[PDB]
Amino acid sequence: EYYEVFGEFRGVLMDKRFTKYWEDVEMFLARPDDLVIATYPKSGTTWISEVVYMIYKEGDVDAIFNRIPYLECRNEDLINGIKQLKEKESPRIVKTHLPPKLLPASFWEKNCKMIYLCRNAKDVAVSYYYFLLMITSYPNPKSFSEFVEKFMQGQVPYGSWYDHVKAWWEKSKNSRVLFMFYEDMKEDIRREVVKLIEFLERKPSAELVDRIIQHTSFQEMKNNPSTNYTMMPEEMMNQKVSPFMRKGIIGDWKNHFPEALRERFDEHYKQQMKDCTVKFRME
Amino acid sequence: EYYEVFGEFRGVLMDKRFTKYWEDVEMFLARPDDLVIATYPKSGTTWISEVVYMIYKEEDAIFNRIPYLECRNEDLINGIKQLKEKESPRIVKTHLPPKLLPASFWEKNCKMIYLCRNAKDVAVSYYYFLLMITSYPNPKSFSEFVEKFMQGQVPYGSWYDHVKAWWEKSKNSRVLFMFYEDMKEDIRREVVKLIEFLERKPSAELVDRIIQHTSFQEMKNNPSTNYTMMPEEMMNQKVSPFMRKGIIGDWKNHFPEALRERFDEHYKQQMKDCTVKFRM
Ligand SMILES: Nc1ncnc2c1ncn2[C@@H]1O[C@H](COP(=O)(O)O)[C@@H](OP(=O)(O)O)[C@H]1O
Ligand SMILES: Nc1ncnc2c1ncn2[C@@H]1O[C@H](COP(=O)(O)O)[C@@H](OP(=O)(O)O)[C@H]1O
Repeated sequence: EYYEVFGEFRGVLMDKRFTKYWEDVEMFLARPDDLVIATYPKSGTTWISEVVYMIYKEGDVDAIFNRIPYLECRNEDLINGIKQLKEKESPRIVKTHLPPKLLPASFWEKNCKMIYLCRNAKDVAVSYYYFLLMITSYPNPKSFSEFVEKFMQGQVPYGSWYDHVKAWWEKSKNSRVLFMFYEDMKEDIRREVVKLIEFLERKPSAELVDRIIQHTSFQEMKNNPSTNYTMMPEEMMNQKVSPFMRKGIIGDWKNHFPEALRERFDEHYKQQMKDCTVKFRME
Repeated sequence: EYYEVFGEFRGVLMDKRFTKYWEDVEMFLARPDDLVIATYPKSGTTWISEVVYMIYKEEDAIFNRIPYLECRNEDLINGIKQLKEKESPRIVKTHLPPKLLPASFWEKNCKMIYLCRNAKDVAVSYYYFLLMITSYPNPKSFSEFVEKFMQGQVPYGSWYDHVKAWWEKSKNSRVLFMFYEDMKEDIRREVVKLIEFLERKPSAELVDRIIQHTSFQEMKNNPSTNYTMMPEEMMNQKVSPFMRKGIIGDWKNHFPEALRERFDEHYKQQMKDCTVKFRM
C-alpha cells in the first residue's frame, strides 16, 4: 500500500528507506569546495548534471549516478550514497532533492556553492506521474487525475512543490546559490551555458561552449548509456513501461490535463504562489 | 525465457550478465596472500565464510566483507571493483570450476578452501533458490528441475564435473577439501582443522566462540548473514527464506520413489572412478 511505502517525516512525505538511517544524513561532513546540485524531482536534474560535469573536465567527452552521487539515496547495504561520497576525491559534486530545512547543516556552515533548477508545475506533474509507473516498488496511480489531487496536497515523495520552490528562492539571495529554469535551457541554451561556466569560475571559449551544446542535446543523451539509465537494473527501473528520456519538451500538460482539472489546478496555484517574485518563462 | 537469461560459455551454462565483461575476470591480478573460498552453489558457502572471517579477526553485510568475484550487473554491482579497493589480506568468494578461475591465483600459489555437500540435498536447496531470485524463471516442477540438474543444464554447469575437478586439485597441500555433513556432525574437529590450516593457534576460547556464533539459529537471526540487507526487488524471501532448514536429508520430502532410483543410478555412472569420501 501507498502509506506502507511512504511516510511523513518532519512535515515532508518520504520513502521510508531514505529515513530509516536519517542520522547518517543529518551528521554528514561537507568540504569547502563541494558543489551541491538541488532540484524537485523530474525538473531536468540529469541534463544540468552532465553540463556541469563537462565543465569540470574542460569539454573532454562510468554511469552518471557513480560520477555524481545521489546524497540521501539508500537501500540497506546494496545502495548507499553517503558511503560513495566519503570515498570520493575532491572536488565532489553532490546531487539532492531535499528542501532547505532537511539538507545537512554542514553545507550551510561551510558556505558551499550550490545550483538550484526548477520547471513549470504542470509539466513536472506529467513527468512525475510516469516516473511512479516506471519504479517497480512504487504503487501505480489509479489515474492521472488521482495523482494530481495528491500533488496539489503535497502528498507525493519529497512533499509540496510549492513549499520547495519558495524556500529555495529565498536562499538564492546569496551570491553563492544560483537559481535557473528548465525552459530557459530549452529556449536559449548558449546563454545558459556561458552563465554556468562563469559561475564556476572558468573561461567561456567558443570551442568549449560548442562541444557542450552538441554533447548535451536530448537526441545525444537519449543514446548515451551513461546518462539514459540503462546501466540500472530493470528489476528496479522498468523502462519497458516508460523510458527515462521520454519526450523532453515544453507543454506536454496539454495532452494530459482535462479542461475542468486545469482550471482547478491553476486557481490553486495562484493562491499558493501569490506573493512569490520568481520569474517563470512565458510559454 | 530460460535460455534468454542463461547461455553456454566455454562448455559451462552461465548467467549472461557474468560473461558480458569476461575479460575483467580473465585478467584479474592476484596477490600472494589472497585466500580463495570455492563451492558449487548452495553447499554451505555462507556458513564456512563466517567461520573463516572470525578466525582472521580472532556490521557490514557479508557480501561486502567477502566479495563475490565474478558477480556483475552493469554499473550497479561489480565484485572485481570491490576487490581492487579492498585492503590485504583479502578473502575471495567464487562458484567457478578450475578451468575458468583466473590463472593468476594458480601462478602465485594462493591457499584455497573447497566445500561440498551431497548431491540430492544440493538439488533441493538450488530449486528454492531459483524461486527466490526474481530475474530467474521458476521451474515448472521439482522433477523438471532435477532432469536439468542431471544434464548439467543449470547455472555453473555439471555438479559432477565440478566436484571431480576440484578433488584432483586438492592433491596440493595448499588446497583444503571439506564436507558440509562433517561440519554438521562434528563441528569442533572441523573448526580446529581450519585454524591450523590458516596457521593460527587453536585455543579453548577461540573454538567455542566460533561454534556458538555460527550455529544455524544464530545466523538465521543475524541481519549481516541472513541476506535481508539485499533488496526484495532482487531476492524475495517472502517466496522462500535464505536460511531455510539447515538439515541433512530434506531430499526425502521432495524426491518421488521412481525419480530417486534414476538419480542414484545416474550418479553411480558419473562418480564411478572418483575416490572422494562423502559421509554415510
Ligand atoms: N538533454 C535534455 N534535453 C531536454 N530534456 C531532457 C534532457 N535530458 C533529460 N531531459 C528530461 O528531463 C526529465 C527528467 O528529469 P530528472 O533528470 O530530474 O529526473 C524528463 O522529462 P519528460 O518526462 O517530460 O520527458 C527528460 O526527458
Ligand atoms: N550455520 C549454518 N548451519 C547449517 N546450515 C546452514 C548454515 N548457514 C547456511 N546454511 C544452509 O546452507 C544453504 C545455503 O548455501 P549457500 O551459502 O552456499 O548459498 C541453505 O540450505 P537449505 O536450503 O537446505 O536450508 C542454508 O540453510
